[PDB]
Amino acid sequence: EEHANMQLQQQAVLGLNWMQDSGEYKALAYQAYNAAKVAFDHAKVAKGKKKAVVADLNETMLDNSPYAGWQVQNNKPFDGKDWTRWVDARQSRAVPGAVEFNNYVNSHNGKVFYVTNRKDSTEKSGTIDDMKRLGFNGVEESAFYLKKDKSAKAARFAEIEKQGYEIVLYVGDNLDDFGNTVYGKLNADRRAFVDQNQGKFGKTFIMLPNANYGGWEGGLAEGYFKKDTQGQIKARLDAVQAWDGKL
Amino acid sequence: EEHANMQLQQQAVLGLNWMQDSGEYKALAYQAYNAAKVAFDHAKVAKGKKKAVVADLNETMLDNSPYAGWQVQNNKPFDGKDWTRWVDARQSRAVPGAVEFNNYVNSHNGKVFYVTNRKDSTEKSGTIDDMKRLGFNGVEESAFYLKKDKSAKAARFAEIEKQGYEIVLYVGDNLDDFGNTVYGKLNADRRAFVDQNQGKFGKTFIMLPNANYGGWEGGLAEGYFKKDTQGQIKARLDAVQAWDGKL
Ligand SMILES: Nc1ncnc2c1ncn2[C@@H]1O[C@H](COP(=O)(O)O)[C@@H](O)[C@H]1O
Ligand SMILES: Nc1ncnc2c1ncn2[C@@H]1O[C@H](COP(=O)(O)O)[C@@H](O)[C@H]1O
Ligand SMILES: [Mg+2]
Ligand SMILES: [Mg+2]
Repeated sequence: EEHANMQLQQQAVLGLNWMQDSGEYKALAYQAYNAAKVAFDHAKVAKGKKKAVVADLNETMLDNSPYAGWQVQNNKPFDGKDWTRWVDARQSRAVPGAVEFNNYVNSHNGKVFYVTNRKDSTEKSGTIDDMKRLGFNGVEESAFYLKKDKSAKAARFAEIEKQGYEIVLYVGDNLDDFGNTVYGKLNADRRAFVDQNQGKFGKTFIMLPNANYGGWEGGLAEGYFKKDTQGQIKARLDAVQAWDGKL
Repeated sequence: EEHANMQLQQQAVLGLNWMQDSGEYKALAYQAYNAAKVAFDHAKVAKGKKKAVVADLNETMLDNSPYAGWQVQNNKPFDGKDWTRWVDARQSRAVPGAVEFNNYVNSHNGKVFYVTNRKDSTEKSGTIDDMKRLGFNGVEESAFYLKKDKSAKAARFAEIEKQGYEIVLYVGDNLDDFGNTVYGKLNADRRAFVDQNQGKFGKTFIMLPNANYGGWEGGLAEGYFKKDTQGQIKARLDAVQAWDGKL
């Protein structure tokens, strides 16, 4: 139903306004990247290791909010085929602070590797073109670990380590950017992971804000991503914790 | 129109799910408070000054998300009279990391002052009761600078300084928690303020995420808060930046 598609996408509007328009969102991005630089400068690695930083791309270093805007305007639930066209459109923006941090790491005895679920086979060319245009240094193909057969990222982290790197910090907007332990899990387990790692945030796990999509969306209900539009609407509304209006 | 009230509040749903349910939101809160502790420990003040930390309350140290949930369920635009009842309900929660940071400052030669737009005359009793219950130390009345006649906060910051304190850092979810220079201004000016202070974030200005309300909402359009429901809906949708769907 077009009506359901409309309601589902309307639910994203206020968070999208916040991400696209607010100074507060920018401040959170700068806060993250300022903290990331401190962590990078402090980091020491094992003898014989090279210093690596692992960075997510979407909503961490690259800003895809215009795709979300298109979803709102056209009542379009997420579809990977539309996403591929968005990537090919080569209109990605940079998250504030990301280029400066990236280029600083790469010029100060580190290497940023991009571990991202943009698709290696169909989305790599647009990604690399946009990143060059946006001012990122170090965007030769070998810096990229785009999605091949698995959305979970831990195996790609391991590939980087096998190449003689020690990963000194991770940057992401999704907890699945820090490992696999809550991949595909519901939000209670994901909150628990965060509590179990409280001291790492702003140090070795650097968070960017994303109120629009992610593992937390699937985390709203068992089988969320396989539900139809009406089911996803219901899952979102059922997750709401509300005051009963009483004292 | 009930229909417009419904649409307006539906637009908050996804961001509310993110704030209420996601581990990512918790991680951002921990990141902020971890950074705040580092900044506090590093801070040195002028000879003869006492160390103060200024903290916002709502969506910085106190979590009022159930009020937002009630808005969604009842199609209720924000109303200060409803807000006062929410405060009186004494069901506020704590933002993750806030109590620990607060109590650490207060036991390590600092004092946290709460500069907040909860209302001094009608909302103070519930605020203090909730904070005691939530585990905050240092919540005697004199630690509080609740709203009296002005929503802008700079004058209250000045009161704190007049009492012999040097403010070493500010914690907030709203740029207006850092001063008055973009109070009542639109989002372009607010983004500019952030760019002009890029290096302060995560150091002397500590940001918490709030995708649900704030100065950025009013910042969406001239006279936003005076518009009717339909006008606010239009302002939000008009602010959306969308991909045109082309290459
Ligand atoms: N709104 C959305 N809902 C679900 N998946 C999305 C959405 N937007 C993007 N994606 C996918 O998630 C990936 C995230 O990539 P990254 O954050 O770099 O790992 C994208 O490349 C898309 O395949
Ligand atoms: N959704 C909302 N829209 C506008 N104002 C709000 C909303 N929720 C709360 N407020 C007001 O903003 C104040 C924020 O307080 P604080 O963040 O502590 O300065 C609250 O005490 C309310 O008076
Ligand atoms: Mg991402
Ligand atoms: Mg606040």
